[PDB]
Amino acid sequence: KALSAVILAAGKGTRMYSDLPKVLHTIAGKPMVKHVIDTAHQLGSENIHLIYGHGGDLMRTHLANEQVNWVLQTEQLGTAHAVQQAAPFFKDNENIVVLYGDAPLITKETLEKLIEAKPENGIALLTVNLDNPTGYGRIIRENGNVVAIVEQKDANAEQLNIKEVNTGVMVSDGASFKKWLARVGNNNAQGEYYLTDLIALANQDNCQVVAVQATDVMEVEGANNRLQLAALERYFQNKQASKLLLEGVMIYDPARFDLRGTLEHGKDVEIDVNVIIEGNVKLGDRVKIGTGCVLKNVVIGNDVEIKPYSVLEDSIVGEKAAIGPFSRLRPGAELAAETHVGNFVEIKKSTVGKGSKVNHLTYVGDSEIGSNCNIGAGVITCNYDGANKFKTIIGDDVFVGSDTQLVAPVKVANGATIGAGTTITRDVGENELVITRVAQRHIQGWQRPI
Amino acid sequence: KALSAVILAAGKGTRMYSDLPKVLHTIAGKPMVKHVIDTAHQLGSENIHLIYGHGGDLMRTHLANEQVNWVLQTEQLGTAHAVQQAAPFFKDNENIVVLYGDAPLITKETLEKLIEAKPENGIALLTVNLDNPTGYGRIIRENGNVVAIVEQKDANAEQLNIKEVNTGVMVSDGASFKKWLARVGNNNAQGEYYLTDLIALANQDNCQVVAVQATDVMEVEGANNRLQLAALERYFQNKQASKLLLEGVMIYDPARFDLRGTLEHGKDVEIDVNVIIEGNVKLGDRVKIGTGCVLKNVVIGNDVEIKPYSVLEDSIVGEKAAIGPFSRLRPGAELAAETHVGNFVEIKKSTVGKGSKVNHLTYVGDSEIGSNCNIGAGVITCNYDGANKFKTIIGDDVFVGSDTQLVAPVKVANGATIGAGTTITRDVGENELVITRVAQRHIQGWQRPI
Amino acid sequence: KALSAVILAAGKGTRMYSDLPKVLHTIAGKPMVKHVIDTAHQLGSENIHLIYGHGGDLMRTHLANEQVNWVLQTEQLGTAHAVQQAAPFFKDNENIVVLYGDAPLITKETLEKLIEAKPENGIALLTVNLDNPTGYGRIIRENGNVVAIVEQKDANAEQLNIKEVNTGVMVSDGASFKKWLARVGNNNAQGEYYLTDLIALANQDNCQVVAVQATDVMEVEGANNRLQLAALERYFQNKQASKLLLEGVMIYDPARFDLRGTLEHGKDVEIDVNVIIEGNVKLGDRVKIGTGCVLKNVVIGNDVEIKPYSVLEDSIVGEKAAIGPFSRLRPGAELAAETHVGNFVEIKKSTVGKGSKVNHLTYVGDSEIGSNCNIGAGVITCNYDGANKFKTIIGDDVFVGSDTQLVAPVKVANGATIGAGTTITRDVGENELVITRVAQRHIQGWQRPI
Ligand SMILES: [Co+2]
Ligand SMILES: [Co+2]
Repeated sequence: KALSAVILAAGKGTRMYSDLPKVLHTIAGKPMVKHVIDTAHQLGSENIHLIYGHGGDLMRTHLANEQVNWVLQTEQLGTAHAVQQAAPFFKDNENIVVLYGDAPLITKETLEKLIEAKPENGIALLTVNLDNPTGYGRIIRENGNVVAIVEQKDANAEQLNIKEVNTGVMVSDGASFKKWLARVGNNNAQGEYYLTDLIALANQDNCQVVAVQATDVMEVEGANNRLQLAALERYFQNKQASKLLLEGVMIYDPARFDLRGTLEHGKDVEIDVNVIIEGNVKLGDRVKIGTGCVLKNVVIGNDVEIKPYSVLEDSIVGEKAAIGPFSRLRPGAELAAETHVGNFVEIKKSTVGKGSKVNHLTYVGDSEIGSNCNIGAGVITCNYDGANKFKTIIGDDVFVGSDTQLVAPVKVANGATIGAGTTITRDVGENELVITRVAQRHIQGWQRPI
Repeated sequence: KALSAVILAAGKGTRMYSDLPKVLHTIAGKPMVKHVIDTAHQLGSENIHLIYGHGGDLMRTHLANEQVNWVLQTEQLGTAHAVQQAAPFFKDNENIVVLYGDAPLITKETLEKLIEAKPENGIALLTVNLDNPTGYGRIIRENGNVVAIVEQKDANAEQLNIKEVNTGVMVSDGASFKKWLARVGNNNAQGEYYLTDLIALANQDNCQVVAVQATDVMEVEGANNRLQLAALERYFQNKQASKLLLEGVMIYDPARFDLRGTLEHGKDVEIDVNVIIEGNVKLGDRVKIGTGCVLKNVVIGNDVEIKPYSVLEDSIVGEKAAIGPFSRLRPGAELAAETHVGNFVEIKKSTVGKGSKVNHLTYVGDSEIGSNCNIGAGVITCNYDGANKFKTIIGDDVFVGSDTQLVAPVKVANGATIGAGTTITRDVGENELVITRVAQRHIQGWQRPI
Repeated sequence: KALSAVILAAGKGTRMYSDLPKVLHTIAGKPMVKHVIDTAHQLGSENIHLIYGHGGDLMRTHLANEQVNWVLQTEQLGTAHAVQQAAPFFKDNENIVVLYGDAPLITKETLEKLIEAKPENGIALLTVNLDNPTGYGRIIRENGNVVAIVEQKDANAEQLNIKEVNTGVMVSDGASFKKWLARVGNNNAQGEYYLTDLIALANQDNCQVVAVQATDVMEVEGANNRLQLAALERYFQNKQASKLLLEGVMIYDPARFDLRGTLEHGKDVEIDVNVIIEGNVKLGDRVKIGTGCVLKNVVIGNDVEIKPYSVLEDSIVGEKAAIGPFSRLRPGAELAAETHVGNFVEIKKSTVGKGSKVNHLTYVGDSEIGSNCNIGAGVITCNYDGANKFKTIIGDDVFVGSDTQLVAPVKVANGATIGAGTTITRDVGENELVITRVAQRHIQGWQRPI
């Protein structure tokens, strides 16, 4: 049968001490609630009902492109009330899974087991075994079904020793949700309508509640503050790193690796300590990334070595290229195969052709550079003090001498040679050598301090 | 009643294999003994008696400004002898707490509980529960008082199973200390006068000894070598990071964060992995610090982003500024609001006005730069080969073309424009455009190798 | 008696998902098998028989200089078959230790205990206690000898509770190995000749098998995939860091320190977080290394401070020098005592004399620089567009003004002074001042946008 999800995401998250609402805080570069939405989607959810409230405008701007039903809750009166806000949209004969936007680590695999265990007209309840279950509702099993969830202060001596507890995550059909939610009351110390009470109501109707245990405790773990969030981050990063290691990526230290997006990789990739991968990154076979590198939205070809402390964004690098150390590629940098970019070099919105080298203390911006060029140390592309900036076009087999300024717009044709210390404002023709004629004064017998 | 402290700090620390004495080795940038002095002061200590000996000259130079009574011990004959060196200065009716300079993690909160538990004319003894208490003196409690501290080799079978042990940290009134210290002997295998024996002497006088358990084991942990010191460092850094997380600072990985001083922060601050905060640092609301940054003695305004691998010291940065990546601010750097400092840029002892940008491969030193200036790539402030160095003064709305040298002392007035590749030695007037007239030789048909 | 080793190293290592064979994957910069070879050599092995097969050509190129007997196995038929490939070369009256090339952490100390415990005409078997020994052969001890190794599916209830298990590492005399290996069969579910069966065969001959327990579990741990390899790496790095800490090296965080080679150190060395030491590195007394540094094959003198994010290779640095931050020393960099190298500076194959400074945005390559020189910001050594590159020779007490290009081959004699913005192509004489005569056009009333 079909499936839809409800995600509870209305909380202020006071103990985050933030202007953001609770579920917008990020794990691996992505809001907690976005993790849950994505999981619901890969589970096969037809509709995803997002219960939101606090920080509503921020939720709407930060999640504008998410395919969810925006259910704006005016007041928080308990989890049953929150789920009931979406209840009018439940199809009678689809399953509904209830998830929490501040519990981002829940896996598709666990939720698939949960849905499959759900008996007809009944509930599947996600539980978890804790070593210290103090404070949480204990799962009472008579034969093989959950007959009760006994809270801390109601439990007798032997019931407090039960380690299995309620997570609040559950699956039931839409018609059953509509029926039981309307029968939840608020006669308790908190004065709230608890979704937990559906287990009691199901047992009242002689409907079966089956428990499905979560594999990992951290899977169902939420974050009420940033310390707890940091713990989820580290668990998540360790799981990601472990997956990549088993796929054949050499990560020198998985505790010093961060992925905040997606990584496609070839074979024999080596990633040294303290590397951050952000956005969508693709690495070819035998790519080596040195320590300290940051790669955001990049494609790197086979056999590329990126040396330490290089920062690359929105860039493409061809096979057998060598980058770094201390290299910076800014958006629009496109390096061809067998190129060389060296220390204290910045390349922005420029193409660099096969075999070309740019190895020291250089800025290349808004440029096209051909194949087998030699861009000397200290070379800078610049503009006049005008309005918009303009392009520098360098052909193939050009030598640009050290500490030369290329003043756009300008064109340097194939095979040209430019001396060191030159200011190029006029176009340079094919096989044209341009050298600066300097005037110097020479003073003999100039004694420096002694 | 009043309080004074005695800090034992005379040890050579042989297993540190150092020219420094034991207690000068740092935790979080601060000598171990300095942590203990500070804790004693915040506890409300009127006097702090520092028992020192080995590396005496180094102690005096490294702790010159500490408000302590310098008690120079000529020989180490045991802890009771060390405390007795300060005994003549004890007021009869003040409390005295004994602390160890190689145990820097002891908290004010635990010591407050210790002092409060001290019965009149008696002792409060700090104890700790260990899982393996082998080697340490076991606490024997008859009813609710410590009647004995039984060492390892004296204990019977059931006494060795006692987990509570002696830390050596204790509180008693000054008159009681004077009395009992004079009655400590050295008839034991080590031939030393042990402060531990005060518990036996108190029980001899029908005075009560009460045990107060330490909350954390690491709290009372000492360091005899650098491996143990590293363990204290990591515990300390984790506690600091956890405090900041609960206060609402997003620290991506608290295991890769170091604070060596103090941090004042606003809300929604984000600190990426491998950041070091040193000295006194203040961060405004919504400050983002990228990976690899080092901030020492800096003030950063609201909404500033510092991008990866930026190093800042003794600097101020105004609101909405953007720094990095690979930016270096040296002492005296003062950046106004909405400024931009980019990769491979070094700013030393200079003010930079609102909206100005210095984005590539540039050194600005001993300079004043006004508002809305454009400092081109490759610009360098420099001096003549003389004696002292001098200042470069740039006004508002000045354009400095790429790869220009500004030769101090020089003044560039408001609205001036300087072409790329210029050497500025003479003052530039208001709305003056200065462009370099280059001489070039152009040789056609210059064939590069083929 | 004499000793030789056999190292099993023929595996494909399929779950590494690599073009390399299993044992060539590195720990601490060194192939796993190289760790085992080195350990065998320091144990005093006369011969080391390397059983290899998969990735044979890669094994031969990567381990070309290793002093081993290359035993090429054509098919993997079990560990007994592998050891038997080397059996013809065993001396009858030498001991033989069998080691695994994918278990690199085995220590000389444990193997020395193993060899010493071996009874005449018998076997010494290395065992290990696991908390969960499921899947491994249990050690059965009748009195004080191993009478059997009972596999998982043969063991009765009480035998499964035995924690001591077989590692496969063993020592016996060469004649005994020749005898028993010829009697190993393959009648088991896998159809393989197991070295494990030697224990049964020894007991058949009324020869004693003695168990020697490994001290650390990780010591005998192998790596079948890169996740397991990463675990070995971290264990290894932690052991190395702990050794250095106990020797008196201050490592701020031993979990963020990597040694991939050897480190000789003096006293009072301080190494901040995220430092990588590669190849052979020697540090003098009181060397301080800042965060993020990479040192490969370097010698650093007493009292040198290397500031953050400096990368040094194949370089020598004299006493009291100051390097960094953001400094790069490339192979052949030789800095004398009391030198200064600063941010965004690259030095390649150059000598720099005592007291000289090169503090900003500079490339010095293929150069000799004398004592007490001042190399200004933006200075670049460069070449003509020719064939080979050439040398820049600068004498003592030379001032090179900012943004000057030195065009090799060129010589600047003692005491010379060069103005900023100069292009030096001709030799400069002793006490010669060279200043560039610039031509500038000055346009008054040039109004920039408003
Ligand atoms: Co220039
Ligand atoms: Co320049």
